[PDB]
Parts: sequence; C-alpha cells; structure tokens
Amino acid sequence: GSHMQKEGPEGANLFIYHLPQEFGDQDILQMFMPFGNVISAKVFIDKQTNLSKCFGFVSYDNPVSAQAAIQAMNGFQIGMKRLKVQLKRSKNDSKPY
Repeated sequence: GSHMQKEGPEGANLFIYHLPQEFGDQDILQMFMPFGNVISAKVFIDKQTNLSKCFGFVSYDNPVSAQAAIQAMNGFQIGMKRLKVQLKRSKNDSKPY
C-alpha cells in the first residue's frame, strides 16, 4: 500500500534499468512483494534531476531486505529484455533521527 515516493531510514533504496514487456504499477507491487513491505510504486521519469528514462522506482523499510533482492533480481530473463537492478547512493552511519 503506497501513494507516492518517500524513502525512510538511511539504508534502503533500489531502481530498475531495462524494464521488461509492459511492466506497470500492479505487477511491481506483487512480483517484488515476497521478502517484506514496500512504500513507493510509480512508472514515471523523474523530471527534477533528469535521471534514466522510461524506467522504474521501488523502496523497502530496513537494510537486511535489500541484500536478498539484489541476488534474485540481478539476471531475470523474460522475452527480448533482461531486468538490471541498481541501488541509489549507499551510506552506513549513525544520524540523530
């Protein structure tokens, strides 16, 4: 259950390059569900920092659920596209929040 794009603690963010066949909001919510709860789903190009185009955005709640999705999501073969996953700017530190 989500409505826009707002990440939580320092440690969890991954985005999708090469998005296969029509892959829209409904697919991303259930095919990326099987290791825990997700806070952002949208297939738009972000118009403020001009990042990579016709591409996809997902986010989770804690740094342990990112390490399992990089192994089962690097390599997904479906027709004439491959899935290729990238994490957005890593950081491991203790902030007062």
